[PDB]
Amino acid sequence: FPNTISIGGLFMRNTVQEHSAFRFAVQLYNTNQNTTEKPFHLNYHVDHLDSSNSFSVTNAFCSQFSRGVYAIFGFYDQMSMNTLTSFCGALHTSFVTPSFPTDADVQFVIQMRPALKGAILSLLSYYKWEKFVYLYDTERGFSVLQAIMEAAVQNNWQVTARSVGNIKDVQEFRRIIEEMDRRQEKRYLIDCEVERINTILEQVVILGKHSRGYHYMLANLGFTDILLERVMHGGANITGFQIVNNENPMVQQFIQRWVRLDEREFPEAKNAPLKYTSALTHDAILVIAEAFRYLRRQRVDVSRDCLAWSQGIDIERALKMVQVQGMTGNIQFDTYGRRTNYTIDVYEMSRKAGYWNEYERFVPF
Amino acid sequence: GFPNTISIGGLFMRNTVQEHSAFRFAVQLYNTNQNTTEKPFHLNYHVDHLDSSNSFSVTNAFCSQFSRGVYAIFGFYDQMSMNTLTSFCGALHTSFVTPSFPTDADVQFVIQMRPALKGAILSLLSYYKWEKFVYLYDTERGFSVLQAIMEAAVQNNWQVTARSVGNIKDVQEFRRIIEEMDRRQEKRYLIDCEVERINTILEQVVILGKHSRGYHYMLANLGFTDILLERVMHGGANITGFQIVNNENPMVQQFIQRWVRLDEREFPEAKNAPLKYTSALTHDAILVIAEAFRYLRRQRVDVSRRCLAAVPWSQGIDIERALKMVQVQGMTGNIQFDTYGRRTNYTIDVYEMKVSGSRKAGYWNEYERFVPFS
Ligand SMILES: *[C@@H]1O[C@H](CO)[C@@H](O)[C@H](O)[C@H]1NC(C)=O
Ligand SMILES: *[C@@H]1O[C@H](CO)[C@@H](O)[C@H](O)[C@H]1NC(C)=O
Ligand SMILES: *[C@@H]1O[C@H](CO)[C@@H](O)[C@H](O)[C@H]1NC(C)=O
Ligand SMILES: *[C@@H]1O[C@H](CO)[C@@H](O)[C@H](O)[C@H]1NC(C)=O
Ligand SMILES: *[C@@H]1O[C@H](CO)[C@@H](O)[C@H](O)[C@H]1NC(C)=O
Repeated sequence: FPNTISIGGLFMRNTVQEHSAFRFAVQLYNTNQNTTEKPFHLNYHVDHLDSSNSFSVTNAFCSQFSRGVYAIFGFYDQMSMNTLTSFCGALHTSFVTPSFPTDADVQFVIQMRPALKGAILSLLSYYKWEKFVYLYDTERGFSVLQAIMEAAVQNNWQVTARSVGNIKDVQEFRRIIEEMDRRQEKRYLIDCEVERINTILEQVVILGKHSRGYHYMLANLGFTDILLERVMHGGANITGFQIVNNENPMVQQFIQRWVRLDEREFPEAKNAPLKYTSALTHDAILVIAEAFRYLRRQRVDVSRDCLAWSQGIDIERALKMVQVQGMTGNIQFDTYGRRTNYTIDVYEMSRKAGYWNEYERFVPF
Repeated sequence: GFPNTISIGGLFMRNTVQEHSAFRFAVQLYNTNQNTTEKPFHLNYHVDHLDSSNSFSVTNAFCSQFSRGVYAIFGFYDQMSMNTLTSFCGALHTSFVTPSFPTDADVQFVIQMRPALKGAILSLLSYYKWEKFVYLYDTERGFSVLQAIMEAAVQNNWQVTARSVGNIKDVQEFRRIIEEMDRRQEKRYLIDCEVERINTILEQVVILGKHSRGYHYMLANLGFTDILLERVMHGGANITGFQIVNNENPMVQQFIQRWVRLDEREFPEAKNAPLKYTSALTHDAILVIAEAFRYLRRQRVDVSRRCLAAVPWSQGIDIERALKMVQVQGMTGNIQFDTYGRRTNYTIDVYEMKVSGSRKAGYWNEYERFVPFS
């Protein structure tokens, strides 16, 4: 079993904090002196990439592949997802990611972020929504949209859906909101990226739709990065979802060290709030370390030019069989690398209103 | 000066045998014209077959064409390869000309030969005054139709029971969905699936029995002529279909007359299967490419030259523009493009089969919307 396990790191635009979290989590692993928790050194090589270009994506993947890595941690968007994950799959290198999960049956991808659709549909039912507005972008795929369409008639949901991910002129958001008001819509499900959600909620406040009698359900696990204070102060209801629990001691002990890091070596640790994707980045290193510790205890042989490895299968299986407690709670996977047996906490405005899991569905406090 | 030979790439996938025959045949038809105004340069190609839509296969095939030096690439993508392939083309300013499913997305360097279907579907749903209906779909052609239905449903009073069926392996699951839909009193189905999948669904309709008379199946796929619907039609179903090839069009007739006489060994699938609309689009792709390059020559445009360093080719933008500005008459009717390489000013013909008989019911275009024949 090698003394050093090397992993790749594939970072994109807008992942600076996660890159700091990645370096910090690797440091936390390596500086443990308990040699049962640290029986090998963890090394990485980072590449930064532009997703919109196959050349940059393929180049970064190939740079890691030729270097010899036992797994790749990284990020994708809609443009790069298939490129990156299909490369990993073809070469049997496991990709561990905090990026949006897929519905698709895919191999060699460990999807750290749990699916949100179940929790959304349970809360729509719990609140007895019938008429509602569905504002969405497609940057996290179509899983939520499809689940709503499958269930709508059977739940009597009358969904006015508006695709908003291509809107550049904020006046277009304003006209949609105005149109929805003339149809007496009070309830909005917003399935967008955090930055987009913030833009939409500012338009809500500008138009005065942030009073009592309106309800915004924000379908994004990035709840703590949403600027919703101004909406809350007007009296409208807000519902949100999180997978990081501030009362979890692992979260508390990470945060206490994290906020004290040097801003020069760890940008965005000290000023910016911790993104849930940075928590998932920490949790990715936990999963990788556990899998490789498992392989070593079982005496599995891990061994080790991209365009011109059956130890890959063993690594993938070891990754998917982990059961660990992380900043994002209980971490386990199914055979497609999807989180299973996870919990989503549900927030109302600023308190925790209940929780959601796959077996109990939504349980209100 | 303008080169005596223009070379294009060809990127072919699994299950594109007929289209590959149509590509070679259309290149032959271009090259064997003796009128030197219609043929001022030789058209050459280099073909790669993509053993998979995984990135390894796709990157190798793209890089092989790029190093060969091609002035444009004709080819195919699926959901797995679309972004990989089109982004490679886009980064190098090489235009990709394709009969594959179009996208909603604003992309550059992609000439999308296949017209969008969503407009015609929504017009026919309105024309028939459907309110309650079943939407059975797969995602192999993207989400454009699904999103358009969802955007319009409340304003049109559509009560749409959507079922995603593209992952079904066991045909009994199709039977269970139908039985579930019967519990909801459903008679009207919009089926937005690949042809093979549509044929499986309609076989289950026939095996069940009692799902023809009183039912209406709107088949949202331009591959109408490959759909096996005879047994459904004989039981009294209504069927609505869509096509972009008119067999009475003289360009189609003169192509077909030669096509069906080609040698089966050099041109597999020309004699033993009807012409797939994607094969017609493949022919039309070569028409578009020839016209664009004839135009570039007349304008004295510099077309000189043609992986993994990104350095776009300077001449690429001019080639793309020439491609997108064409206005030509093809097997798929009038061919024009918008700035994103989407077909514009195209016609979709609408077919109805009912127990009284079978006919062309009308046509659809963006400006006239749905026009019924008498
Ligand atoms: C806001 O929440 C309250 C209970 O907290 C609920 O009764 C009310 O209906 C909600 N508003 C809307 C528009 O649904
Ligand atoms: C789910 O997770 C809990 C830990 O929170 C564990 O005790 C339980 O056994 C797990 N259930 C499974 C694997 O089905
Ligand atoms: C050759 O084709 C051109 C372009 O359509 C046409 O205008 C011309 O009349 C043809 N010439 C002959 C000799 O047939
Ligand atoms: C079948 O077509 C006839 C018109 O020819 C129409 O009246 C009927 O509604 C259609 N059937 C269904 C189930 O829509
Ligand atoms: C649309 O196509 C027809 C031929 O089908 C052509 O006569 C007409 O000029 C075109 N219209 C536009 C707006 O380009």
